[PDB]
Amino acid sequence: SMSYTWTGALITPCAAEESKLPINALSNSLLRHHNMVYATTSRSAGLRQKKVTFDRLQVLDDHYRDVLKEMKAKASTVKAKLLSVEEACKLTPPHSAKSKFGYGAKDVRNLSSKAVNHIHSVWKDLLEDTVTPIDTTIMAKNEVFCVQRKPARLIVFPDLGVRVCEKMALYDVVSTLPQVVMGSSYGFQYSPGQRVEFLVNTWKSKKNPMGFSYDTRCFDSTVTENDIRVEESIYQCCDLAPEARQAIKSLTERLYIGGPLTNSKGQNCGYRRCRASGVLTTSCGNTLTCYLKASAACRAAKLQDCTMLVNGDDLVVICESAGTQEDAASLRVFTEAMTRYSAPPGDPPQPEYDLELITSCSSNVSVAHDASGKRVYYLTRDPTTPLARAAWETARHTPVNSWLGNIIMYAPTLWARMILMTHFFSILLAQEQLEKALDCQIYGACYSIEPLDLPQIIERLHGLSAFSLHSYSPGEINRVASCLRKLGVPPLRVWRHRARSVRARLLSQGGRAATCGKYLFNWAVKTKLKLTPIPAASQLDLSGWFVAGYSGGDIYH
Ligand SMILES: CC(C)[C@H]1C(O)=C(C2=NS(=O)(=O)c3ccccc32)C(=O)N1Cc1ccccc1
Repeated sequence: SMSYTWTGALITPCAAEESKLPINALSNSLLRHHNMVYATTSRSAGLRQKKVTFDRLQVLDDHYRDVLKEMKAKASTVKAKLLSVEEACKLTPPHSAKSKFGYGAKDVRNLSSKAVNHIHSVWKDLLEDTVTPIDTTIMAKNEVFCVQRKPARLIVFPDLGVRVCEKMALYDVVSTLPQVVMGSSYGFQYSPGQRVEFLVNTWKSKKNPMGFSYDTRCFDSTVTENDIRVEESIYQCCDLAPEARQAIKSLTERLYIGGPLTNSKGQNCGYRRCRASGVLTTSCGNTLTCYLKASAACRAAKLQDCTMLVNGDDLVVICESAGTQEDAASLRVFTEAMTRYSAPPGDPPQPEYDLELITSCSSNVSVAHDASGKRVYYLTRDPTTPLARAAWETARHTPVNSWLGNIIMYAPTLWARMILMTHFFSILLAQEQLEKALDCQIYGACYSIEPLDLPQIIERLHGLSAFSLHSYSPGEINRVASCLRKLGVPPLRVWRHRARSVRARLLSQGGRAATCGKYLFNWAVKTKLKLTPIPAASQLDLSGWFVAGYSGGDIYH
């Protein structure tokens, strides 16, 4: 069937939208070529609508149903609880979309009478009605990129009251079941340091390793009613409370398999018969369905010793090579199986033979050397987009600061350290907002971080290595230098002078600020410190961090 049907009505913005890079006094110090940077807006939503709209066909063979059986047995060992209205309420981001029924996220966060009353009524309605499609809002995502100029991505989400209800019914399921179903292949359990460790160990565990990523053409749109009904029969495998089973059935019939689409004005835009991007189960479903299709497609293409690594739609496979030309041939069969399963590719998969040449979760493995000369494997990426987004957030305050999320996840990298750390810690010194908590997104969940806890966080997710890394790979050094050339970013020399200034200004503050300069910027000095393990790092409660993915799922910690 068609993934979408369209009435003709436009996808409208909520507030004001800027497509070109905003400029302040601090912009040029980071980036010179400003017309290379742009953000997607609801202006381009019509191109995306075309790209997401297509007929899906599905052919389900025995390999599909074999893998599904296996998944179901594992899923049936799961016991999940109903979350109380209040517990579910506290998982709402403070900046999450307001209800059409006269309340907002903070009303939900403080547990106001109006909101909780309404949520209980939506829950009741979920139990007593398993048929009526639930209204969703269709919105274009505003996201910053550097030119090659992409269209806006879409977001489809239900009302805040329904979102809290999904939480009551399914928060426990989406958090625990995926790791139980897919084990080592569930990506969202790993921190950066564990992701590199798992990748490298897998690679070397093969006699002759072959790795590939699979770019699916718009995953969400390819998800069918079959896939959504199938993933529900997976959730139902869990030992659930009778109310949960009804709510999961109900949310599946009425909301997950599809429903009517409404712009931010309140106008009917059409109908969805594919994955909604902004529901609680978006990350988990995508991870389940992708694992399913891909698992079976490996069997169809007779790939041997497959270790898959799934994070939603994003998939990477490491296997035993059959030889370059047979690896190529096997991937053509894998693609054929995936296409048959309604997961056709965008750019076709290619077989790779250097771990560093494989991009998974927008990242590649790479090698650097710590203080003692030890080979340290770390994850990195082309820094273009993070730096473009950092240029936008230099001039426009955003609910989720993507630079901080980057500094957290890419802390051991050359570009995060010498540019991202230096620039924003300078920004925060100038504003005196170092003790001010900032929000970022890790695995889809929104986290509230205080900048001064960064060395403690970095030690915990990467090890003390992340502060000592030098002698980066020439390929990595080039790629960074190539990106900085393109963007018009100052050279390494400039950033060293700024970091020396940042560090010295942090040292004067004493305490957590001094600890910041010491650890984050020891790279910028000639007479470097030997960095000790920070004692106040075992203190940190990093629970919720690497448990599951929640992209579009409207989750807060
Ligand atoms: C952007 C940063 C914060 C982080 C992330 O949240 C994601 C990430 N967030 S997400 O839940 O939207 C998602 C879905 C699928 C695949 C990845 C992701 C990611 O890829 N990251 C990059 C990354 C770096 C090192 C190790 C693993 C991932």
